[PDB]
Amino acid sequence: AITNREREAVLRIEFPNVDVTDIDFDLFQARESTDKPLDVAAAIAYRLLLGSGLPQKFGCSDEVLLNFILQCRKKYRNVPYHNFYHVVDVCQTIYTFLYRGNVYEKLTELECFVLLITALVHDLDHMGLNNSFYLKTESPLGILSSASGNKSVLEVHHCNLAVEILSDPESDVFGGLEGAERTLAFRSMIDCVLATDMARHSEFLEKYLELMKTSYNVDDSDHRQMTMDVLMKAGDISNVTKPFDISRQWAMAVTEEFYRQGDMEKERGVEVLPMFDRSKNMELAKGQIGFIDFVAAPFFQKIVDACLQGMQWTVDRTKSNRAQWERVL
Ligand SMILES: COc1ccc(C2=NN(C3CCCCCC3)C(=O)[C@@H]3CC=CC[C@H]23)cc1OCCN1CCNC1=O
Ligand SMILES: [Mg+2]
Ligand SMILES: [Zn+2]
Repeated sequence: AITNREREAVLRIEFPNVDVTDIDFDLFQARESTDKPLDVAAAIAYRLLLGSGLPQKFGCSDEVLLNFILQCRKKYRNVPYHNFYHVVDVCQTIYTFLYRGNVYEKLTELECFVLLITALVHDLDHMGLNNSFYLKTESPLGILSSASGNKSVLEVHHCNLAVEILSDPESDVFGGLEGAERTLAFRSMIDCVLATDMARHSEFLEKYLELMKTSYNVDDSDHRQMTMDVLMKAGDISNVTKPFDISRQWAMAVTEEFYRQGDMEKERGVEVLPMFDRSKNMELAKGQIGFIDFVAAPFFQKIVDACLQGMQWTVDRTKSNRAQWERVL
């Protein structure tokens, strides 16, 4: 259970002059303009969610929401990219897709609450190593994945820890729900987290696009779940949709993390993909262009054109940053 001093250090932070709901919100500046960035990161998620009125509508008390955010924070490690700031960023970004991009019309209010909560658990206990690393090294989590027949090594791990956090009534943000609602909350959270495995990127993307070939049915379960998976995925790959100074800082962080994995693979005598090679060097600009061309740009263009017209800015900023990385060359 959380200490009173730990809760007070977060509770006391407010943002009257910095709008945490804006598409231009700068998390790097929020971290850099305080001596307690992990407390400010937790307060951003706390104030964003209480500010929405969503937890209150689903019987999640302020204290339970805070206990939950701090329990999540405790399970994030000191790695360059997959740290607590990434999930706070994903939470904030998804909030913009829902309420600035109008995707809230495509989901129920409960599903919006579930998605924002899911953003905070989606990478619990990441060590800055991808799924492939655990399998190539025969690490315990890889062995567990292989034996249990689940190829999403880390995503299943993230689900286990999410369920553990929520098993404590004092951090159960779904504790105010009952019956079908409570079942939907756990089921949707788990499916959203499992949808973040990038080995399944094209699978989830094309499954969504095909269900959207026939008129979107907001009355349908599969339709809303696929929208939730697509929005979780969109937040995960949203660093390319931000202002350049921000998008560049995310690129630096992911590069440093990837390079540390590559150094660990070199030390262990396992295969190193060029993207993870520290000593060998690739231009940051080349890496981001590749990521945009083969992953981010087709994903956002396709989801915007099929249904998410309000998220058109994601397509525009991706091109703006892509053209900026071309100039950096
Ligand atoms: C800010 O830039 C990036 C942010 C996140 C990612 C992710 N990639 N993937 C894979 C990596 C393999 C190749 C394509 C498929 C995506 C993941 O599974 C990560 C975890 C989940 C979601 C996306 C994350 C990648 C980025 O730049 C890549 C370009 N590179 C890599 C090194 N530098 C650089 O610019
Ligand atoms: Mg992940
Ligand atoms: Zn993530």
